Amino acid sequence: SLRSMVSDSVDEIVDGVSKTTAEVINGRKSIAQYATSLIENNPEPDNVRTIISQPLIKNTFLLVGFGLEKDGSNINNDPSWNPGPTWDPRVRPWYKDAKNAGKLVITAPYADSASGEILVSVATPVKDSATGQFLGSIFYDVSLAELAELVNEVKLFDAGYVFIVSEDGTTIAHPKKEFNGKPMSEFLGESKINVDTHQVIINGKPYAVSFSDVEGEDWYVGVVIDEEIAYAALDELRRS
Amino acid sequence: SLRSMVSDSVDEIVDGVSKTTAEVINGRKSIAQYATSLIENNPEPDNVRTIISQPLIKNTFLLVGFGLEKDGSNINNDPSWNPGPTWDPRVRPWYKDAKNAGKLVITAPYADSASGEILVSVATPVKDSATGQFLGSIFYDVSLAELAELVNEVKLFDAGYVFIVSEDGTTIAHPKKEFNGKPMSEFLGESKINVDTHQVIINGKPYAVSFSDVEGEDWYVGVVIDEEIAYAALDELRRS
Ligand SMILES: [Mg+2]
Ligand SMILES: [Mg+2]
Repeated sequence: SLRSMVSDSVDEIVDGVSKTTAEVINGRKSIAQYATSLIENNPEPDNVRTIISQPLIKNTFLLVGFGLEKDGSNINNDPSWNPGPTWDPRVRPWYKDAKNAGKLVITAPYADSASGEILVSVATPVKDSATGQFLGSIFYDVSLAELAELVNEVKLFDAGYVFIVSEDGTTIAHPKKEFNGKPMSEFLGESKINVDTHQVIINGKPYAVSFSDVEGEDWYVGVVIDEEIAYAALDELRRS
Repeated sequence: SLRSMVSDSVDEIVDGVSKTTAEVINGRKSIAQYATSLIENNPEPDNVRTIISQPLIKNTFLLVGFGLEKDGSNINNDPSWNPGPTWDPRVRPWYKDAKNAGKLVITAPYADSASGEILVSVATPVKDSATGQFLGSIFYDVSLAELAELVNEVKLFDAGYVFIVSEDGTTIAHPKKEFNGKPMSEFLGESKINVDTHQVIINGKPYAVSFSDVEGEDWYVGVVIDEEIAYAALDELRRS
């Protein structure tokens, strides 16, 4: 039926998007781990700068920086980036999340020190190759705007969008940047994830909403699809 | 209509797959360029090995090797790889293509020196940082079998298959590897690319063929579709 067709298509769209999203995030983590491994091999300042200032790194991340435990100094790849004169990398979420985990992690969303923009960072600790002593942490900042734009390149009957959330409904990435880091209830009017496709009313209008898990993080992708438009589009695909 | 649906589907297969193929290939080129730039920064052999032997590089490409202009020595990332005593990288197509171009290129298909398998390589020149002098070339081998599998992940409901050709009709990747590096006429019976959906007769039977360009290489994604199968499957979808 039309309803079963709409429901099955919505299931398929969000399942597909969760696969693409996992690949995007894994690609970012793989680049970050590669750069980190090269830094661990030789963490001399000149080498660090070479590694993090190449086009691949500049294009993949908003900003990359290596903060040192010994003195709270840092080397980063943006001479203009200014978090203020008292900034200490050692007290930042990316630094402590990497130190505490002892391995690559992605932070929860947080506010950038310089811009106030909500982002997440891939974060990695750096160990002495001989002794295993913790030397500091590296962050690789991920634009949530670019992430939302990327995940929304899928065909969604020309009226609908894809978003990403944590297990607890915190918005990781939404086409409207204002929602990043905010509870998904601000745009959905539901606060708990219901994975299975279901109806959500926004401003008197019905939408189909569905979620799918993202492999490698506790995240989920969600879709919000105009029900009127989807039904009409598929009815045209059926009757005529 | 059913007719419009089938014709639109053929167009959408090649358009969508040419976009995803561009993304994948561009990602792999960007990794090759990054490794190349780090090698140019410090081409000492142990540093080169460190750069090319990390899992990111080993998982992205079949094999990576840097051939030197001075003596035809090489540094590669497979200790199980031995090219024989007289193998000279300076006479190989990846080497000459990179030297001629003076920039990152992807080779036409050629036979691997060790395995004989038809493949392509991402290939880059390496310059001396101080003098600008050509030091040699690096290859990053790409599996055509893997590429064929990748472009065929798209839903085709057993109606056909997807393939890749270059501008001159040379097969880059076909599900049946025997066609790789051979003229596409061996499986299509036509040699000239017509991008617009058109009918071809293969063994007395008509098929729909269409192409879409890949941004970044002189490549096209092609599809062959049995409309007898497509029409039946899309009619089933229409009434589901
Ligand atoms: Mg999933
Ligand atoms: Mg092209």
